[PDB]
Amino acid sequence: MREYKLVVLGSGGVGKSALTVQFVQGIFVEKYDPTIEDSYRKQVEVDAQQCMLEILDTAGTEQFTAMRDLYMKNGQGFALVYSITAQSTFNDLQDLREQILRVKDTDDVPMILVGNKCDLEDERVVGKEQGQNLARQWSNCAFLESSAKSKINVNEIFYDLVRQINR
Ligand SMILES: Nc1nc2c(ncn2[C@@H]2O[C@H](COP(=O)(O)OP(=O)(O)O)[C@@H](O)[C@H]2O)c(=O)[nH]1
Ligand SMILES: [Mg+2]
Repeated sequence: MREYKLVVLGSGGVGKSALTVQFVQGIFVEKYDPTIEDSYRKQVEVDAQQCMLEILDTAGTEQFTAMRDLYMKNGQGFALVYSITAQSTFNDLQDLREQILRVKDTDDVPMILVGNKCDLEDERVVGKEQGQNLARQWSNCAFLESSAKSKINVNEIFYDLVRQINR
């Protein structure tokens, strides 16, 4: 079976772990905070093709890890996650995308931009159009808003990332 090495990136507290665990294990972490950078495995079918996914759930961009450039070089596709309730987490993604492009030395890198915590619409500070606009600037043709808590678009993040990889 074809294996896909996916990497989930973004600033602290946006729901990287929550999205990864909801996808792979089908449960919501609540307050559980892995802070090991573990890999999680799940087999799926995307567009009638069997896929074995390995998903690396990274620590926040703010935090120490001696493995970041390695993660970026070796990752086949990247989910760049922000929270719709924190503008800083959205703006932080611009530098992380640039770091990936620098390491890969190319602009053509499978990526999905993800605005998480859509269930906190009442606390939204990042517009959906702003997210759509950032993906546009990246010439990236995949953008989603999600909720790890409400299970909205969780599977679709990873399915769409697989699609960007095997386009
Ligand atoms: N309301 C809501 N809370 C979320 C969501 N995703 C994560 N959380 C919560 O936000 C906090 C941080 O989540 P976590 O997965 O640890 O973020 P990480 O630092 O990016 O790995 C936790 O309290 C989570 O329960 C979501 O989609 N909706
Ligand atoms: Mg985490």
